[PDB]
Amino acid sequence: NTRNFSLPQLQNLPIEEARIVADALAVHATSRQIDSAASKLAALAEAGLKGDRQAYAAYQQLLYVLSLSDDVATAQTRRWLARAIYRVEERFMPAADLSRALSEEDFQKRLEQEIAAQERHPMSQYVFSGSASRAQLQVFLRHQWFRTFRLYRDAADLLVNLTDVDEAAALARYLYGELGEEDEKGSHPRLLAKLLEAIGLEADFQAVSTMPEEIAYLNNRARAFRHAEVGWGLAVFYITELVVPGNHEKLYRALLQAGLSEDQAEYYKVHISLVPKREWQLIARRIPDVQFQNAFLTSLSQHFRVERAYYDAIWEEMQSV
Amino acid sequence: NTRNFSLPQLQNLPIEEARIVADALAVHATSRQIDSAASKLAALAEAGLKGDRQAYAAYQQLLYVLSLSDDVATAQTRRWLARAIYRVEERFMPAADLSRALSEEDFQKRLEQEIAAQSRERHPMSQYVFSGSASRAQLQVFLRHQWFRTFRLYRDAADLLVNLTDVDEAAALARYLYGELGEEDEKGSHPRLLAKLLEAIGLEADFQAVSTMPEEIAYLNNRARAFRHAEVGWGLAVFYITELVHEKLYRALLQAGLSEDQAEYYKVHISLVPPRAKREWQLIARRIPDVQFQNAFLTSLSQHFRVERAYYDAIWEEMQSV
Ligand code: NI
Ligand code: NI
Repeated sequence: NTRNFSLPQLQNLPIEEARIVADALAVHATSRQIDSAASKLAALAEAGLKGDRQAYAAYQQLLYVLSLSDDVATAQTRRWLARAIYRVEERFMPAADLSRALSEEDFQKRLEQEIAAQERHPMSQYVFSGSASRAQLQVFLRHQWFRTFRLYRDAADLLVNLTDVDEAAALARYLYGELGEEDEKGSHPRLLAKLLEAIGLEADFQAVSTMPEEIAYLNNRARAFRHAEVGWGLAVFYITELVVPGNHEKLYRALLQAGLSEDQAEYYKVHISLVPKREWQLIARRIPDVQFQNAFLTSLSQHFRVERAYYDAIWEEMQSV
Repeated sequence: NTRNFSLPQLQNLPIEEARIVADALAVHATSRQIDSAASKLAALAEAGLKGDRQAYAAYQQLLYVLSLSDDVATAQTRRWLARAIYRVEERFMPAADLSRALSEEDFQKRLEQEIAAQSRERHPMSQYVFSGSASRAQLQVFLRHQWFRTFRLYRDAADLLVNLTDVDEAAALARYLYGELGEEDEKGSHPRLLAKLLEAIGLEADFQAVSTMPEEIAYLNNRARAFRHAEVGWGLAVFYITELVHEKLYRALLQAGLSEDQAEYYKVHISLVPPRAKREWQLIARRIPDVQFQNAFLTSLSQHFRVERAYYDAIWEEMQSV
């Protein structure tokens, strides 16, 4: 099916830029049609980020179609257009702006300070404790699907930009584990699908979010993993790998409490185990470079801002059911 | 070093078009500059493909810089410009042009015929090495070119992985990449294993290697194009002929004086599992009934063979000349 292909999604977006983008993605699009789309998308992002709420929603939805549709025929042009948007977004976000590199120590300290200081979101705590209702746990898991199901593709984009063969090898090991090792039935998306199904939810591999904060989270994560300055991607990769085994263990026990079997909750179990590291040298190697430090730190801050708004919205939805 | 970065490479190319390409790679390149570069590149490629031998050499040199340079900052714009060239190349290349899909039996027969016509095992380069006829110097020639084929093959496979939207299919390419990059130990990646072999015969294994052989450049440009193509039939064809369908070289190296450890690169690829038995074959088998897939696949295979033959011929001529 084609529900998450670019053209069906654009046909369903009742705004002027939808046809402009569709024309730019057509097989015989001209350079003028592509440039017009890029200009207009950049202008739209700028208005949104300046406070035009309709322009914000429109550019976010368009970026979601551009960056995350599954019709590979249009992927190169879609990513070309996404960059016109990313260039604007990156001008608006608070930048680390270091004139000189932090010491390996002040750098590692800044990371600890960001992390620890501001995972005990009141929602996580509610779920960890075993207090969530069926409907509330279903809300949580529907959103877990969106975060998990195509994470491996974002990691693959970083793999492509790691020119050093040993560094590519590290990402290839990550991907191999994430996709089930020798058995694709055990890929992490498929593990999570088994869990959703155990609690009466469908796990749609063509899922398209309608939650603004989830869209912004997925859009930011794809941007970060695809960025030509791999500091952006390494920041998201780092924080995900560091925090997952801990959250996933508490989620595992909460799910058992909820009446899921050990086999049904396997998704959360496997992360306690496989993720606790070798990938750290990718970061440690680059720490002396201030430009890597600026990208990494800026990316980390931006990730936290979008993640916080996303978790807040999930908590709100859970509270409303 | 920046020997395989785009701008240093363009500086070494006396071609007028090289100046306009370099300008399109600037941080603040305008749409006008990038579009002008794309038009000039497409016109150069077209002239070359219509028999202007200088234009042909020039566009291949430019494509090699665009598609295979290692400065990631310029990669997105470089690949955008490479596609302007690719569209021209695909327009001029001989194509399968099936109106109706072949049955799987007839598709298989055509593959068998194409492979038999290519007769890779009887190429003079191959026979010369298999027969123990190569001196140390001729062996070095052979291995310097093996390096170019091997050292970044995993990256072309990664491009295909990115274009496989089905999670099960991506999983298959991830298994391939894992094996190619040494599984749990990066010291055992296949490029590193080949590096060990080059060193054992007194050659440097340069991860920033830049070819000066026109036929090698054509071969690498084509392989990258095929594996990056949005129609995965193109990349599946090259994956098939490379990985689905070394022992003879392994034997020849041992009989020449190399140890099993030095020649490990060729041992790890020895297999007797038929192509249809490999799990990756299902990527192809699933798509066979689609005529658009067959056309991409058979076009890609035919083109790959033509560039591979010209390249092996060129290596053979170099080996005879040393
Ligand atoms: Ni996982
Ligand atoms: Ni290999």
